Amino acid sequence: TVSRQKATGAHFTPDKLAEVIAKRILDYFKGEKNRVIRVLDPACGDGELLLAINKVAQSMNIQLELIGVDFDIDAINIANERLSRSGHKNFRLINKDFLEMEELEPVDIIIANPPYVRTQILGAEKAQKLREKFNLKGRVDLYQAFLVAMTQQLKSNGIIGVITSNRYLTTKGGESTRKFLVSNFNILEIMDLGDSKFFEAAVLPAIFFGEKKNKEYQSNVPKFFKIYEQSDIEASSSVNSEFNSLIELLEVNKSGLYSVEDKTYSISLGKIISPENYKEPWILATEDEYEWFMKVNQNAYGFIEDFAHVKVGIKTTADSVFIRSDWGELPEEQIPEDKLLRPIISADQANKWSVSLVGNNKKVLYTHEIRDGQIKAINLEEFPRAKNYLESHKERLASRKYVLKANRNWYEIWVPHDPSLWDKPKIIFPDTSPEPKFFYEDKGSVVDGNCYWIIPKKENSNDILFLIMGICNSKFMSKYHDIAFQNKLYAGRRRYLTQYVNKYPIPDPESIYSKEIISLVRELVNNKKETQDINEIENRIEKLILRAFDIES
DNA sequence: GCATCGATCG
DNA sequence: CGATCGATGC
Ligand SMILES: Nc1ncnc2c1ncn2[C@@H]1O[C@H](CSCC[C@H](N)C(=O)O)[C@@H](O)[C@H]1O
Repeated sequence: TVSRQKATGAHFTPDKLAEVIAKRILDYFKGEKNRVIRVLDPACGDGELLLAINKVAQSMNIQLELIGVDFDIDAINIANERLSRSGHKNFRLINKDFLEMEELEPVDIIIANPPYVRTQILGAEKAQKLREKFNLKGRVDLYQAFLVAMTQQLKSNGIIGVITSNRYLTTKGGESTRKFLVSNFNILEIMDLGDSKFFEAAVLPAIFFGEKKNKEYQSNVPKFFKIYEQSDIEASSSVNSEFNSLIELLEVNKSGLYSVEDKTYSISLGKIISPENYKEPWILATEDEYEWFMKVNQNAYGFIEDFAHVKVGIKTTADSVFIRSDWGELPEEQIPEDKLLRPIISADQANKWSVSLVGNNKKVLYTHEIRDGQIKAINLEEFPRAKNYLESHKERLASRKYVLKANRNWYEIWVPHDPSLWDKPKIIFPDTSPEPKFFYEDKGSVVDGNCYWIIPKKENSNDILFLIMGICNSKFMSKYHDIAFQNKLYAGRRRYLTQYVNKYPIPDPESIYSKEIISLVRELVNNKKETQDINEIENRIEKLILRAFDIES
């Protein structure tokens, strides 16, 4: 179900992190600080951020006027109690919806942790309302609308320090957020906390410190701070252990490895390079990494998007009904005809180059076909057993409103793709993965929703698919990915999405090095008698890829 | 049509 | 620890 905390985003910020954010805000503030400074928290909740910033300000002998807004009355009451029990008298709380979906004069400082509510929980209607009101595109999240609103409620030269999900840094839905941030603020600092797990909830948070633009026109170079968990440590890399708690690591000004308790964290500090190009994800990398990235891009002949279609698997929107392995254990009246049961490949049966399989027994009840040259859903009158099987789940299948709004049948697979494209030789790879697992497939099976597949644009997969495979499975491409597309989940899992794989560079497919790579990949995928010679061939491929683009790192 | 996005989700 | 899977946007 969807808990009230899930729909309202009621997660409170830990004490030490709040203090760190408040201290950075008061360090970046360069505006008078002798009069009463107004501070705003548009989603104050418990009032933790206001308490932290007031503690720091009273440490600096700075008088604040704290203002909190929250549409829940229990949060208002507890925040009022906590603020009264402190030694502060000048505060004010407002029980209202901040997005306004009285009056308030503009503010000098904004410290905020807005709620992160995805588009599915908001519903399409409120999502389109928020998009129309705050000029947002794509799958809007609530914190983006909150950013727009709280920025509109801020003075010129005022400092914002706001912690949100980091996903706006790399997704295409965060394009609008990146555009807004770079349009309205002189970016002071962007801290990607990565997988440090400060909150009990599963989220990778990022903090944004900025100064709102004026009109006299200003300068400063935007810097970033990235910290991630490091599982694989290089032998020649030294680790620093001069810090006890993780909260002490957010005040380090030297990049490198730091050991805290049971974990080792890689910390990088550098500059944001040209954030005005908000189209592509904002690359947070050091100088050497960025120069290597730019050199690889300059020496590249093209990209995968120019050579091959990168499609997603089937999205049935009812996996428990359409994809099963126990088709023979069902009653004989409901066992569908084998004409409809097509073998499928999931993300679990995924190795590099090629998997041996076991028949998987995983088969999908494919509901579409090529009738009169077009893609049409099947007729259940021809398949009575499949009709009965689907009548068994009619309740769950007909509860999909988006299917009925499209004037489509209730028993259909939502995204069936083209039934004739499955027979083409293709590359397959899983989405969620710590390592690239791209492999070749000839037998003409269907691809699962947790996987993507690749088919050539020109009708000659004779060599291009093999070259793309040899490129994608290399450590070179892994470094390129970790530099360019920084979308990671917990435990080092990268996201191999279409918007990321389309930007994989490709060397000249008629180079001698490229042809040797193609031959080596053919040997790897065809013959399966190799064991640890696979590592030798892979290292040879690495050296050939290096010679294809440029030499080493 | 078809790829996204996840205060992930047990 | 580890790999979602179904509403959603365009
Ligand atoms: N539309 C809205 N307008 C105002 N407050 C809202 C809101 N939607 C959610 N909230 C409030 O936002 C809070 C998110 S929890 C954040 C608490 C606090 N900012 C902290 O970091 O400690 C909740 O208390 C919720 O009641």
